[PDB]
Amino acid sequence: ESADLRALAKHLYDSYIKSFPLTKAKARAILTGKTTDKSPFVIYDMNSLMMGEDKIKFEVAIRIFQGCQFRSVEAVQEITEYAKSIPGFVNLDLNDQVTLLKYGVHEIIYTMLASLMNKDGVLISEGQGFMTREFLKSLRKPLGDFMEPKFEFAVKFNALELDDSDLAIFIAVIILSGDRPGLLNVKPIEDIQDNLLQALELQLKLNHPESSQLFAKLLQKMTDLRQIVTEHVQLLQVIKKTETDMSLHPLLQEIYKDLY
Amino acid sequence: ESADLRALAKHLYDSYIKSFPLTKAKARAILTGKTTDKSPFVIYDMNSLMMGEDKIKFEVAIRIFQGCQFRSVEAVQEITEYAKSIPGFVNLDLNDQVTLLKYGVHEIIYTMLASLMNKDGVLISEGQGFMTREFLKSLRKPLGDFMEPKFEFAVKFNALELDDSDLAIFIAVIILSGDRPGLLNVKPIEDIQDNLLQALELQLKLNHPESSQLFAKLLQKMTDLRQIVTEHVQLLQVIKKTETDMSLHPLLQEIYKDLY
Ligand SMILES: O=C(O)[C@H](Cc1ccccc1)Oc1ccc(-c2ccccc2)cc1
Ligand SMILES: O=C(O)[C@H](Cc1ccccc1)Oc1ccc(-c2ccccc2)cc1
Repeated sequence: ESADLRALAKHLYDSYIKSFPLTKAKARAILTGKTTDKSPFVIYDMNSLMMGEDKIKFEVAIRIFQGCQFRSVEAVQEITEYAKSIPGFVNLDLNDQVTLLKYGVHEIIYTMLASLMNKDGVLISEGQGFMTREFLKSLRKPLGDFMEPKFEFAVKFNALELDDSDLAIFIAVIILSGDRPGLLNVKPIEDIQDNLLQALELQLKLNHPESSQLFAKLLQKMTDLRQIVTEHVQLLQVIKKTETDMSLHPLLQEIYKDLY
Repeated sequence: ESADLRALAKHLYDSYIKSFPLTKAKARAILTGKTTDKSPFVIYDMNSLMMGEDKIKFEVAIRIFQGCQFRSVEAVQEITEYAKSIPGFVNLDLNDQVTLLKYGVHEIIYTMLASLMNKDGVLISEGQGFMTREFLKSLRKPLGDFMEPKFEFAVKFNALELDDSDLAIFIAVIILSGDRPGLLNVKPIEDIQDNLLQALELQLKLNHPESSQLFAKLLQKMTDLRQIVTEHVQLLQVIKKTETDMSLHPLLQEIYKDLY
């Protein structure tokens, strides 16, 4: 039933657009900067970082880690809004909604971060700035280990050349994964996901004449994301046990884990 | 040894001032607004909230809860910086530093929030605005329950009339509490705290001729703070189990608890 699968595709796209201010279209407009309006400021050394403070909405590694922490609090609200717009979702068991969002959230953060990334760096500060990969690599040891797996993921992911209409569906599919630990009622989740998968396959055929095997490749990427989440959690766990400077400890995370 | 206890008092005061941008002196200057420069905008109904968006750095209840979430990520860094400045602290076992900060942090957030509060409301947005207690009480049910215990604590706490020099020591004493669960080496912590307690008693005698029993009253307040943290955690735990709107779930907290 393809009228329905198309209507669902559009519905997903319109909520994505409402929920997520910084889209792939916006990010690529800057990176393909014909639109010189927002030609981004390039932070490529300590010098240009220092100059860039007087023209962006801002130990450099600590700043960056806290930047990630702040971004997570914002991203959760965006993702939660979008999740609620997925037909069927708010009708699920309250505990399953929680479970699905809990595991979906970081997988989606990295999916969307890739929109801002290429092999040379990442857009920062609502696209105002471009921070160089080699600049990041030159910083304090833990920073680099954190970013490089994400870059590597993003280079392979971006070579699939998805647009925002593609991403809306992919992201919904991720949320509606019926194999999350602790799920109570798996069949209704699988039902919604099966229908989302068909909507995704059809969308990819329509939007991509320049490639085949895009659907399969994309489903492999949902597995890769689970690995990236896991490596990330584990780097943080090494820091928690071994880092001697308390300002480099996550810590808010250690508090919510143990006290809350 | 009172030259030392005074030098320590000053050392603590200077780091407090470096670590914490918004002080009690600043907050009281606004609330005793002879300095009309920053006479705060009063959000006292929905109408004045709506007008106040066009003159402050900003469902209203969700905005407020996320505001608290953002503030926590900022506060942890301030508090960690200050903790490191307390003589003896960075020489403790790494695990004990972690433990002390983990339990100290929320107790200090509420201690300092009181600086912004009176029985009629709370300073918001770096003191730019004053949000009314009765306005908060009129909002969505969970909001009110969250704030009222903090107001009640803050009214009794503020009636002790401490200044920033007093607070610096009190806060250090809190961090250096030797009864936190999981501490490895308790005696060195107790040693530093005993000396901080003397510095605190002497400070209070010198700074407060208009009251006696201030030291005792203040130590009772360290126990009260533990209750406020506990009630807070428990309200969040009720929301996690019973709230049907996912946008009203903490959730970042649920993710760090279960996945990290
Ligand atoms: O785990 C998370 O929620 C975020 C996820 C994220 C990763 C990259 C961009 C945006 C978000 O990653 C973090 C990385 C480092 C830290 C952190 C913060 C302070 C001190 C040390 C590490 C916190 C979160
Ligand atoms: O627990 C915390 O870290 C903060 C503590 C805090 C409380 C008042 C002012 C500043 C900080 O309190 C929160 C209160 C509500 C929420 C929250 C966020 C989103 C959805 C529901 C609740 C998060 C934190």
